[PDB]
Amino acid sequence: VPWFPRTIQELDRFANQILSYGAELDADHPGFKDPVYRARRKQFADIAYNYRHGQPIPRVEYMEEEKKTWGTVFKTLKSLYKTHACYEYNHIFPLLEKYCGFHEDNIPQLEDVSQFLQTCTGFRLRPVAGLLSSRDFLGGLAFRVFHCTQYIRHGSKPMYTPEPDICHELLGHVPLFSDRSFAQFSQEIGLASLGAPDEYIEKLATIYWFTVEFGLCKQGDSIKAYGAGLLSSFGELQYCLSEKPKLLPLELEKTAIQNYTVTEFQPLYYVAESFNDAKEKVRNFAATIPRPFSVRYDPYTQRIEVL
Ligand SMILES: C[C@H](O)[C@H](O)C1=Nc2c(nc(N)[nH]c2=O)NC1
Ligand SMILES: [Fe+3]
Repeated sequence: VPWFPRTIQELDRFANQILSYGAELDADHPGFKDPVYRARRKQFADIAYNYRHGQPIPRVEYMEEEKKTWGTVFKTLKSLYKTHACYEYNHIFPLLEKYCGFHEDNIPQLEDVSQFLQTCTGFRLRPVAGLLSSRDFLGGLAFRVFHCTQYIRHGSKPMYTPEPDICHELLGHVPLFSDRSFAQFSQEIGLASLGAPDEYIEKLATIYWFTVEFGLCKQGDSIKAYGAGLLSSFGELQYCLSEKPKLLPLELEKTAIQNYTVTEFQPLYYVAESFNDAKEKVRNFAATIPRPFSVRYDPYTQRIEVL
């Protein structure tokens, strides 16, 4: 059985296991030829590297150029939310603007966003350097911990990022983690991953892809976006609710093995009935994963109980 954290503090073992040679080092990355950007990214990476569970997340003074990039992303995406985003998203967005500084001229600090999430559903953020393995990333969800990037995409291409960046974390993920039902759903994915065989970790990562990242959900007689990948992509958010893509009901035995690529708009999306239902489906799917035990998270002591 693969090792897995049993206490929320044990998530600290993660920072010592990310891909050390990240996307920003690639020749085609938007900021590759910019040495200031490179040092700026290493600076955020260092903050994540020295972070330890329990500490407040360091505040960072963003530069005028970074604030501009965020402003561009914020304003163009905001125009789509009232009509394309699920109810849960629009319900919390005003509070985020009011209490977390979500505005075109201000990049929210992760500590404030984390405290806000903790008050809503007990979810918290932890700054992360680069890409964690799926096992470690999903594992954190079992503790209602979301590993979040703090850096921003290069200013030369505000509408493009080959990786998650702070605009994607805050405008895409954070609002759904504010909802109790979604929080419980995400956590169920994380619980399923604890000690699971690598082959199932990949199946759960695919389920995660088709829900948390690119999920569509029923809302009364309508359909809305809730996946963070869609909610932070201006082009795909509009495309996903048009007649072009194919839509199928969320069905984990099929979803878990569906192939996808991360470079074009998704040709197929899965539609959840609701977060409680997706949660139930994950729970059932998790029972099929060969694990010599069951797991339960105890929020009172922040430890995972193994049986
Ligand atoms: C999205 C994919 O299916 C999978 O769950 C992962 N997501 C992420 C990851 N690592 C980071 N840093 N951020 C993510 O959003 N590793 C694996
Ligand atoms: Fe994401």
